[PDB]
Amino acid sequence: KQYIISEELISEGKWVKLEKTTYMDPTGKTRTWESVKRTTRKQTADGVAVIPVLQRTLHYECIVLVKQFRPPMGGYCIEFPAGLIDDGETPEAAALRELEEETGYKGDIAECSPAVCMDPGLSNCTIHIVTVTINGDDAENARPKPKPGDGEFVEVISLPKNDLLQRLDALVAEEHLTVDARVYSYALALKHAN
Amino acid sequence: KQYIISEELISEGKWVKLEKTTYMDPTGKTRTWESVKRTTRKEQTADGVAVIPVLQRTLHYECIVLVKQFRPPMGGYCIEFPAGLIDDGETPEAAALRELEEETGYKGDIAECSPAVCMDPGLSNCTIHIVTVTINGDDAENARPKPKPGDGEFVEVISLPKNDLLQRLDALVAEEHLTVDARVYSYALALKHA
Ligand SMILES: CCNc1ccc(C)nn1
Ligand SMILES: CCNc1ccc(C)nn1
Ligand SMILES: [Cl-]
Ligand SMILES: [Mg+2]
Ligand SMILES: [Mg+2]
Ligand SMILES: [Mg+2]
Ligand SMILES: [Mg+2]
Repeated sequence: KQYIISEELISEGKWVKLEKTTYMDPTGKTRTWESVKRTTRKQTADGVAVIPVLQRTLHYECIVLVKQFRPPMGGYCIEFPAGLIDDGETPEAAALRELEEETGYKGDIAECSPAVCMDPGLSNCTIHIVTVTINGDDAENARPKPKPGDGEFVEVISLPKNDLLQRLDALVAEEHLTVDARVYSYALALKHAN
Repeated sequence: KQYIISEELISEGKWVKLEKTTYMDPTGKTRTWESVKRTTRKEQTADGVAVIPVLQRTLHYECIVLVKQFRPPMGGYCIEFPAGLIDDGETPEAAALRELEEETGYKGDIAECSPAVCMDPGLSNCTIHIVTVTINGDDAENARPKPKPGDGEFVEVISLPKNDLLQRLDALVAEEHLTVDARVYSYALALKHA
């Protein structure tokens, strides 16, 4: 019943553009929407985000997250490791790459989502969420070597999976950080399960 | 270590703007970022709310109440938690209960409310509160709930059992052209991983 008629470019930067989308509403009346798109997509999706489950024997299972300065937020955020998928890279390969770059961990793929939307009222941005396990007892994960790209500046924060939401709430209370909505949604469901 | 130096307006729409952010990197070098922001945030603790609505009915498994709508940025239909922007002077809890009623018909009860969490922090400053709400599906108020959509809102309700949420979302994605929201997928994943 609803569909795009046309798009008008409002403004294009190097990395993002602003568009005005004309669409047909289900009554048959034409309407407009201001939308953002990245300029970088080719690709199943813009990005991957990695849910990294760090498994060490005789330890709690942890979820590995990253803290970075985020210029649109004007502050530090706690997020799943993540980045844009390179042209001709599969989402799986992007996930293992980004996790290795951002955390130094070498992980194994468990599952991969379809493309999911980031903020569909605002943007067309999509990611694959990739669940990866990390065998923390393997020598290659003993002293994990994070390889920042140019201008990345990433702190690794591992939190126990069994208490994730409480630990995130503490960091927020004590550290004036912003938690990512997908991290927080995952932490919620861990508590809400059963 | 890192902070904002300046924020230059590039293009301002009615609803969204593009900015050139200048910031200090942790090597002490000045850099830039193209950032997105809404034009609509005043003194609210966040742009918006998304509601995690847990429908509870005696001798039923608990459902997560989701909504499906056309999203012009995506050029298609999306399945999301019920959500909307916080009106000026409105509390996040009031916004969540109001949006839930407007989008689904249901009258909920507040369970918990997150701090402001970031939607897509590499792209935008957009934040929400994630508000968990229980819906007493045994109350006659919630028997034959009718959405009260606003002008240009056209929302379908989809309630799926919590205990099978990921597979039920996969089956919807298998059956039509639609995208699942990354917060919903995240939450459905954690329900599986717990
Ligand atoms: C980022 C949201 N953009 C919007 C919202 C409403 C309307 C009418 N147009 N554009
Ligand atoms: C929406 C992403 N904006 C960006 C990304 C990278 C750089 C250097 N600048 N701006
Ligand atoms: Cl897992
Ligand atoms: Mg990244
Ligand atoms: Mg990286
Ligand atoms: Mg809405
Ligand atoms: Mg609404």
